Amino acid sequence: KETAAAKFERQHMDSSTSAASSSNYCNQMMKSRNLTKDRCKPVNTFVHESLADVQAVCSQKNVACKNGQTNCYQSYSTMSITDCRETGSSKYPNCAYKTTQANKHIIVACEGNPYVPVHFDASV
Repeated sequence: KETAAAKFERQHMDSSTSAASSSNYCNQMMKSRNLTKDRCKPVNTFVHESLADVQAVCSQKNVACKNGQTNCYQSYSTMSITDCRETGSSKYPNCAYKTTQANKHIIVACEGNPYVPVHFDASV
């Protein structure tokens, strides 16, 4: 089965664009990345940075995750991100999202060896 690390990349990485370029970015990306296959995932962030840079966060500022776990890390730098949030008109299988571009620090949880991000916690 797909690894947690691979799932992170699939759900959260978009190194191919520097930012969302239209209001349809989330609609298209949530679909292409298979995030609307079983149900509409309600919230999802895409990170417009190199994978290595995001992987590096695992060696940055240790912080408790939202749920209390202590394997979260906050980026020292802001990153370009796109927040995808389901809209009022979203109705499975026609999931609809509002696209929001921002530059924020990201908080991810890391695991493994190599120690890499496996979950997107928050943007701050």
